[PDB]
Amino acid sequence: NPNYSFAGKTSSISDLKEVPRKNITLIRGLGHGEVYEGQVSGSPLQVAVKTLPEVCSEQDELDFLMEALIISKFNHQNIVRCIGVSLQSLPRFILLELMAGGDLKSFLRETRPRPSQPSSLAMLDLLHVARDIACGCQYLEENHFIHRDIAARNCLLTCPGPGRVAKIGDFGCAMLPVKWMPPEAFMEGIFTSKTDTWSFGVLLWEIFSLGYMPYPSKSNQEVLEFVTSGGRMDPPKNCPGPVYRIMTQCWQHQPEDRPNFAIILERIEYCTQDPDVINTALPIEYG
Ligand SMILES: COc1cc(Nc2nccc(N3CCC[C@H](C(=O)NCc4cccc(OC(F)(F)F)c4)C3)n2)cc(OC)c1OC
Repeated sequence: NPNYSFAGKTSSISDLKEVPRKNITLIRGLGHGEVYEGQVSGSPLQVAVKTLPEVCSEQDELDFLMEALIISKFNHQNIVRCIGVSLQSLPRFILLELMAGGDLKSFLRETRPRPSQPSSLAMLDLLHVARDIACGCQYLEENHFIHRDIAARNCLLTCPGPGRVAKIGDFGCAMLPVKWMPPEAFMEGIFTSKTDTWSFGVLLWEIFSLGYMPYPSKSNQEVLEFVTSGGRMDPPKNCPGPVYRIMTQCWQHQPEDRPNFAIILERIEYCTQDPDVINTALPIEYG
């Protein structure tokens, strides 16, 4: 049994809300450990269930246990909740807030304006997603937790239609997310909250490009050398200046020159107030 500390409080496996296996039902798959839609009884509470393969290393179990603790201590509306766990039956379950809208990247890619739906997304939708994730990032900075993989693929959406809310919902050399990392993270291997400020800038790019891979025509090592020598991505198609300027400020070479999330939020709001920003048309992808 390992312990875990966060916001000054310590907790162990035994502090997790163990839900009885008999109160949990799986309805269908979602993704590939492996995750299911399901529901919990007292009308049923609708949940996502992440499972632990019964064939797994002793390290995998420990990581699963630890992950359960880590998620359970977060208390913020823009971070996917832990409903509880079912550890005492096999296979073991972690129970999470069901996010009906899926991951942000996939969502963006399928909702890119086209001739059939020319005004499916507006700038304000993108600024609200940006805002939601920054607010979560601000929670993590306040509480001294460094995510290390703030990317579109690791953010989830409550629903697809309007009123959607986005939330940090996943943890995420060849596996390292090089395109989301600042210079000082390959160089010295050091991490601070200004790490996440950088990755957020990249997230911004992803949001305003409507789901493109960052640094389009570039491999990991190419991006490393490019970024290390002070090179940066261009503005995504139709991207307003004020929004791009937030990205370039997130990508300052000097950690100390990057804004904290309070300042990021302030600047995402200003953007949200500017009519030249919010009246800009998103590009239509030609189908
Ligand atoms: C991405 O796949 C889908 C996910 C969902 N919805 C969903 N809702 C809740 C959870 C969930 N998961 C699948 C992706 C991985 C995710 C997970 O394990 N998250 C870990 C986690 C959870 C909460 C917080 C957290 O910490 C932090 F915020 F720091 F990342 C880390 C669990 N997926 C829905 C879909 O269709 C609508 C999907 O496409 C088929």
